Amino acid sequence: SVIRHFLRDDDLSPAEQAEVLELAAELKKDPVSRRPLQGPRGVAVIFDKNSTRTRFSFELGIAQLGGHAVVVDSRDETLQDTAKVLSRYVDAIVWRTFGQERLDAMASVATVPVINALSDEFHPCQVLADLQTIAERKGALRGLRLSYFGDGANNMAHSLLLGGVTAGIHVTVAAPEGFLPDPSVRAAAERRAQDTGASVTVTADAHAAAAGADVLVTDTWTSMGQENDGLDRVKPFRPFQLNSRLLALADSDAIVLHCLPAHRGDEITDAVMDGPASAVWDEAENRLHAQKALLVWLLERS
Amino acid sequence: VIRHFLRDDDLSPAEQAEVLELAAELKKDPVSRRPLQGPRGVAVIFDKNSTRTRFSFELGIAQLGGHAVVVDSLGRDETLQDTAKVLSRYVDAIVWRTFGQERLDAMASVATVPVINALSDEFHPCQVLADLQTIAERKGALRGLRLSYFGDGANNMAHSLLLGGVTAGIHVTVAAPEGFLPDPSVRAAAERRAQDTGASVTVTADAHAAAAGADVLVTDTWTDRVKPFRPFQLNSRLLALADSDAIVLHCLPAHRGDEITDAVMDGPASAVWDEAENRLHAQKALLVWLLERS
Amino acid sequence: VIRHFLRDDDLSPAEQAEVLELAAELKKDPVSRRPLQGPRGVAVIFDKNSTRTRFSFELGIAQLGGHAVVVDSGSTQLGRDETLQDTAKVLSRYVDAIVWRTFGQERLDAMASVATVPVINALSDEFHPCQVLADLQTIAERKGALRGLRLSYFGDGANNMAHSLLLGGVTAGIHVTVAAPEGFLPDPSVRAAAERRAQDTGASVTVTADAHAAAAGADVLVTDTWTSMGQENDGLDRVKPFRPFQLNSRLLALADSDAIVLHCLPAHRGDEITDAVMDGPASAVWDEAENRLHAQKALLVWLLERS
Ligand SMILES: Cc1ccc(B(O)O)cc1[N+](=O)[O-]
Ligand SMILES: Cc1ccc(B(O)O)cc1[N+](=O)[O-]
Ligand SMILES: Cc1ccc(B(O)O)cc1[N+](=O)[O-]
Ligand SMILES: Cc1ccc(B(O)O)cc1[N+](=O)[O-]
Repeated sequence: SVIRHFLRDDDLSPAEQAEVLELAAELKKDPVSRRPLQGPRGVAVIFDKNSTRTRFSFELGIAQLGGHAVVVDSRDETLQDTAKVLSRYVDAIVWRTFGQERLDAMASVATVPVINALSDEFHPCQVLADLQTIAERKGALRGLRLSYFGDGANNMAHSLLLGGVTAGIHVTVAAPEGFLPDPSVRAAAERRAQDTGASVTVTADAHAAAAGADVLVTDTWTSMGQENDGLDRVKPFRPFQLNSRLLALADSDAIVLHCLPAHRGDEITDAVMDGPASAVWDEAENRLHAQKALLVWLLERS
Repeated sequence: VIRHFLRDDDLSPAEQAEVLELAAELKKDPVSRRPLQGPRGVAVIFDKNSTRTRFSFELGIAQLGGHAVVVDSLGRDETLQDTAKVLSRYVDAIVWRTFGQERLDAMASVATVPVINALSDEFHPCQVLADLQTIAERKGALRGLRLSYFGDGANNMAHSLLLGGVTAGIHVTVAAPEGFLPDPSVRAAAERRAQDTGASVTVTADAHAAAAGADVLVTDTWTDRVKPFRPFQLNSRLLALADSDAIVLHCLPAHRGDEITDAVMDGPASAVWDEAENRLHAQKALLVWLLERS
Repeated sequence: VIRHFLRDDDLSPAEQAEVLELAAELKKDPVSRRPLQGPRGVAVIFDKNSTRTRFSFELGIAQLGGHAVVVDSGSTQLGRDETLQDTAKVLSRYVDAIVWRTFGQERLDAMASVATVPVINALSDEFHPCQVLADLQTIAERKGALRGLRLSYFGDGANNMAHSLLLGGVTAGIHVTVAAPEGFLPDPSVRAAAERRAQDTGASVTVTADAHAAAAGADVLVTDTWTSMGQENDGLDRVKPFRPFQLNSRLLALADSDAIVLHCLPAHRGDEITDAVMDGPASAVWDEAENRLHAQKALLVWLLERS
């Protein structure tokens, strides 16, 4: 069998993503019913930069699959040497790293599945959790309208583009000039959207992006590695704040998503986070179920 | 109906008796209770690392069938209320080592799973449950025993021995020098609870009088900048004034030669090693009890 | 009678054979032995961190049904806030075995002298005995019977691997040669213990500065890093003396034609070992890395049942 990896959202076809999302709903209902790692078999969970929430969710999820997560947090060894030995110890490799080329290198030589837990360019597992949450609140994903606001070149904007159009969602990214999606990601999303009937829109007009939306999404304006980049990373993003005024422009039944943690008062307001349209708490919980589903699916296919 | 354990008197006398009985049952049959089978998660969070606390909780949770998710050294990148909401979706209880009591109260008022004070500046209520289990297995009934704590009367063990001790019906004496006495509000709460159980509260600077007739002698680390505590050293002369078959307690680590001597720590009155082991059983019992009530 | 494993010759030749057979059985059936079902605890304590040591022990302990409690070096070093004797006393109430990475051998001795559960040396300044059990399992897999094989170690002859290959190798009946420059020779006490154990097994001990002679006719060639982290500031040029002892293709071609190459990880490609040797058909480094899991599980199962 071909060893499958999940390094970016479009590594799953539309039909494969639907299978993983259906499995996430099944696992939420029956969380110890799938035990492919019974033994326990190991899963490596490796951090080039520590992420407590990522480690938390995978550590518990792997245990609930019957496995034992071995956490290695933040040189002496080539990536090829690491892939070779880990393939003897564990049944999958979950890795939080920086550049995408490193994930590609690991996945090219490892003989077990490699999962991008979180990287600079993509956050594929969080977007599976998002799609699971939208399906819970709204039903069918195909044809929904989703708008993301803020830094249009960060990992969530890229993954909402790719994962969203894979699900058949029309995705809009509202971002200031200078902060737009990577051209390669945008072109890949446009091509994938052709297969599903979705579309890709990029705009600097936050009000137009909010009008008619079914889902509004935002994220922190600045990652830790961007704090020293020299830019004023507040002034450009203020018009893109997800506040009550913006939300009132969307569909009456619109929901709001936000990868945690949120910086209340910056990209999102208290009234929105804590109001009836907020799905952020279900979204955070569903990271557990969606990651378990992804692991089960990759392991069975590999 | 979500019960928390932030300080010793969060359990009533009857509820404390239930937890202590459960701790004895779990010592006998350590994998017989599996409320966390799955595994279900328990968050174990440290604002300041404590290896011994982490060690005992991590193993005990595993023996309840659970998986402890340990977070070393909250409130860093998100509000405490946001943290409580999400944690309540991932785990069945929250074990937290933090400093001020206002942080514990804040987490407990929002979380919809039990919050346990693993160790704090003001109280050490899990360690006192382990002490009470140790006293009961060596002496039987707790009601009416005389317990004396020696040394720093302002620290968390003095407060918890006062509150947890009188909750069990024990007459508690704190022997301590002038600049290091119990917090007045803890003392008042312990005097109130002692009226319900027939116990009493005494605070004195006279170590000889506190040791005379004691059934349980307890001390703890003092931290010469420790001159005022040396008259309260738990040494062979003090122990010789106690009731026959008295026992000596000290939560670890102990600084031998400071607050306690080798002859007392390694002698026949010492229950320090059983006491350390019973932290495992008592914390498991607390978790089992809170989980079934919540 | 509580058994410990602080150094390779803590097992007799017959006992070592039992552990190695158990390691082969556990490789075939990795969750069939559950002496720690419960879970029972095992303490895994690091005075200095070693990721690969923790990785392998943590997973192996879970596969025995247990739960590893890992205590890293950030925690106050054992001996500082508390005597080793007090620590052993309390750990004995919490866990069924103590796995400890520490420095001087006297600390291990003090711990095992009072603990009432088995104490295992995970890695120390003087010995690396669990790694050599993994090596012996790997050699047996590739070669069959260990008795009478010729094994040569190259590089720093006074580090923990050289000492454990001497003691563990002669316990298995292997003729062990250490090839090292003057000033980097095995500890005399270890060499004398190996020489004594060797006359029980038909083995032999050789120490030489001649790398070519040590490679000629060898069945197994082994090396390790020339410097550990604690030696980087010892004042010595730790490259120039070891260059003649590099495991490269020319050295390997002197050995027996079916010789195998071992190196515990990490390895520094280009220094003590070359890419061609690491990645060629004689290399057993990857199987060796994997067998750390099985050999450590076997050692724990054996010590727990014997105690
Ligand atoms: C357990 C383990 C894990 C990774 C590596 B390696 O070097 O990436 C090595 C080991 N090992 O050899 O014990
Ligand atoms: C697993 C976990 C734990 C805590 C938080 B939070 O924001 O305190 C978030 C997550 N999460 O959404 O992955
Ligand atoms: C020991 C080690 C070293 C490096 C890496 B890595 O991914 O750069 C991983 C490990 N590991 O997973 O054990
Ligand atoms: C769990 C544990 C482990 C070790 C020690 B000790 O003092 O080395 C103490 C405890 N304890 O008292 O909880």
